[PDB]
Amino acid sequence: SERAYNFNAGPAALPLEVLERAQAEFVDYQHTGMSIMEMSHRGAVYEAVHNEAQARLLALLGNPTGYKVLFIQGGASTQFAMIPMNFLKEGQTANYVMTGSWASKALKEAKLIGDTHVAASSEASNYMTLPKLQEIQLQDNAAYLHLTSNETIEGAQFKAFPDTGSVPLIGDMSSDILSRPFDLNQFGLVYAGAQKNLGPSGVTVVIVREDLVAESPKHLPTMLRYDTYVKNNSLYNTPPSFGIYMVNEVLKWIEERGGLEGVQQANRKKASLIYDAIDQSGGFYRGCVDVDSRSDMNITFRLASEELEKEFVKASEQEGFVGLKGHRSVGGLRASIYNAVPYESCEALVQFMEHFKRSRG
Amino acid sequence: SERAYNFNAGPAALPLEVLERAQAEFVDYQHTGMSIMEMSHRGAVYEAVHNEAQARLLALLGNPTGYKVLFIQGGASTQFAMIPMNFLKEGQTANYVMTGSWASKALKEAKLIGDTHVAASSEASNYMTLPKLQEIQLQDNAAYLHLTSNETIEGAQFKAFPDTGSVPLIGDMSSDILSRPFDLNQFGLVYAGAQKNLGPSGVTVVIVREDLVAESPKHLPTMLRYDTYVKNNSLYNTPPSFGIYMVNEVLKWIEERGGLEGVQQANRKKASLIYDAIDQSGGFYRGCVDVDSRSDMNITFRLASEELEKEFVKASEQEGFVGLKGHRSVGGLRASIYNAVPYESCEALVQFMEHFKRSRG
Ligand SMILES: *Cc1c(COP(=O)(O)O)cnc(C)c1O
Ligand SMILES: *Cc1c(COP(=O)(O)O)cnc(C)c1O
Repeated sequence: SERAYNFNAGPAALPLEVLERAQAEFVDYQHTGMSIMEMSHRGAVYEAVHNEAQARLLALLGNPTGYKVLFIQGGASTQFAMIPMNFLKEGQTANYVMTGSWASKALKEAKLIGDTHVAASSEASNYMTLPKLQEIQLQDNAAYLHLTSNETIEGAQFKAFPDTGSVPLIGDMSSDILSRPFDLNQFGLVYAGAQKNLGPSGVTVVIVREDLVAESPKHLPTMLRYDTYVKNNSLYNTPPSFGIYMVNEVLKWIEERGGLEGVQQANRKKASLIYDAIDQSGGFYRGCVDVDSRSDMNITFRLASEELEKEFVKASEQEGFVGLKGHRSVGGLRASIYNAVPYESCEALVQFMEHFKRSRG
Repeated sequence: SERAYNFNAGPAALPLEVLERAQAEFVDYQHTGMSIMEMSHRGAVYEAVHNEAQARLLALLGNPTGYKVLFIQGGASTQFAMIPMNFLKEGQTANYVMTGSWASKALKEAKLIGDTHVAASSEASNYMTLPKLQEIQLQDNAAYLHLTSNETIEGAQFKAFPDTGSVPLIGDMSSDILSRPFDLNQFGLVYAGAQKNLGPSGVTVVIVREDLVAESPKHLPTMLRYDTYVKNNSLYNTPPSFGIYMVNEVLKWIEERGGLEGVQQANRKKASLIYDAIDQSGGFYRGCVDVDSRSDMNITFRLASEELEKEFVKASEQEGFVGLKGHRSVGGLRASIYNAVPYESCEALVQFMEHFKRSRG
């Protein structure tokens, strides 16, 4: 019954209220004598949940029109392949903004499908300085422009997105979707593994401009065509029904929290406390990206040595913290502070950080 | 009680004991102060569950060696493409045993990838008579022989599998995996969406002979290569962690029910009760498949007219039954009686069949 101070990066914290709600009806959903997990995906009870989740997500975004919410299995990683498979034609280039680890994974899959183009890159800065929007330049034969809204491993995040005109803009928002208002109409496609900022694992949310996916390439595996999901409302085959049920519950909670403006305000407050702890640390803590590139979802920082960082992690685990060790490719520390991470976890972290600084520095 | 008499064909019943166990630790798993849904897929707690599920599955099968249990998203429908993508090379032919609706789906997908051959077919019997194993004719260039162990829509099920020599045998066991002992060594690969007989929707279990997937075709998207899953223990990206946790719980329950021999005996007793009710009804109820093809997982039967079937299903719903109308492509009725469907549901069904009959025909 004490809750861990959970800073896991993915899967990650869920709202305690959502866990309590789901637990209470886990065996018997609405006196039907079945769990939601045991019901037909083509029955009216599940279909209501499946359709409600889509409607609530669009409503959180201000009810843009012309977009379909799809639920696809396979994680954001499968979208790295499915996007160029569906949109990259011979003679075109899949254009990427290269901001760090997840942009790199995305470009990797596109290179297997066709020609690609790096439209902008922060590699020269070791991904610490995001490209300004002015630096993004598309090749003329661009099929699309793909960016990563929040680079979960490096701790960098775009505050705004480019206008790409008639080229579809595609965003991997896995680690920041529904953390903040954005205008969906800038995008032809946004996607997110649900387990980062929504919390359930096994479902990827893909929100796509219907006009972009009316006819998918006919040589593709059925399950890798977007029109399979559009034409069948993500029910062509059995969906991840418990995951979608849990997404529905999380969307209700976001609405209760004041929608995207409310969670944004709450997350800015959380992030501000922790960045202030780094920025007022006497050099004991240092951030891992430039101030103007800082993420409000994944705060990355370093100590003077790897040995100190190991010590910090170990001590933090003894005090109830989970997940603060940075991803292994980059080291350091990473405090993931997705919507459902409570401010009290962040206050505890800053207190811990003050103690460790005082005793080890 | 209050449990519905759940004959849904997929997603389908879970054991009540599994649902209660999962519910009880849904908010706080083993005093970690997190739900299993909030933990890292690379943390030792989840990794233990992930690895335990594989070990328990293999132990239920008698601990065959040289096989890897993989957890892949996308359902059995994604395996319809992933199998030929990985094993169908130029100059080879993917051979299919064509037994009905799900074999047909599998073959259709393979044709998108490469050359195919129908090695046997029960089309002339409208898939009501399984092909005898001696009817299977491969050509020398066969990449594999794929069969469907249980044809979920038609109600037909193989009791025994062919020896295919050096050609790998692949089985879609979505609707009967772990309902019965079988010798895994006959197979190169077996797969199943978990949602019929292993747990909830959103994980596909793929059990593959390691030597068949040592080197997957390197032109494939990373997520569509089996060696991605083998090399990374199905943790290359975020797995369907709650679904795998639930599969682990179901595997525990199968062992507690006496393992595969125990669930086989239970399911034969369920199936025998319902086949007897059909057979003994003086034609009021009529089994669809020929007797030697009868499935113990999905029992398909007809009344005199579809309107009458509709009446039967509607009458069954006020008695707590769900799921009995047959798939729309074949009509009739279908009692899906996977491992977790209790005998008590089947007894209730047979009593209902008698009461329905009595007022009518
Ligand atoms: C975690 C993550 C991914 C990978 O998601 P999976 O569901 O594990 O495939 C993709 N992009 C970003 C930005 C991520 O944080
Ligand atoms: C349900 C079923 C499938 C399809 O499974 P999905 O997970 O929905 O893709 C495939 N094969 C058989 C035998 C089935 O019963």
